[PDB]
Amino acid sequence: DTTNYWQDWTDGVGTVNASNLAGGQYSVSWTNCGNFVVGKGWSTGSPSRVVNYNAGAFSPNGNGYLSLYGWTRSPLIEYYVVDDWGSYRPTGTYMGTVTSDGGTYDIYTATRVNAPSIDGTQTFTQFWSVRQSKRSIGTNNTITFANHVNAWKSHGMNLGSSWAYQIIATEGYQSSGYANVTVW
Repeated sequence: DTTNYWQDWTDGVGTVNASNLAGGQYSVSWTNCGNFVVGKGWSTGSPSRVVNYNAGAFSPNGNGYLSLYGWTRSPLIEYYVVDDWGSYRPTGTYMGTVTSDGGTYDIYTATRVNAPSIDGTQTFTQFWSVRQSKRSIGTNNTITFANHVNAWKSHGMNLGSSWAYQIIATEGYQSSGYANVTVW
């Protein structure tokens, strides 16, 4: 189940240089970005996928995230399993916790109103698992996504029936930084 998909999306604000390197590896350098989502993974997500990564570097100067990230449709859901962040730890409405792969994660919901999405301007829902402390960087890290899917289900956070991409994403917001990550 090695990676099959490369994502290099930016809103075109500031400079985001993303490199599609061999296999599951990518890098990104950014200066004064708006928003971007870069990473590697799978063009069709699975609720049972076991994802592995090693972030050789993850050094946001300000707001960036390193997450398992993807979308469903029917309904439209943007989801995150956040292992590392910079200056800002993302939150929403608290639902409970899930303990997986050595971490305890807070579970949040949020609504995004007429906001940017995979289908342009849409009102959609976010499902979050946010680690309570930053995960180690430069280590081989597993995200057992079924644990998060099943924890989310227990709070009525059911994913949509149509799966879009599923990646280990570096995301920045009004920040600068560097990352270098290998996914498998």
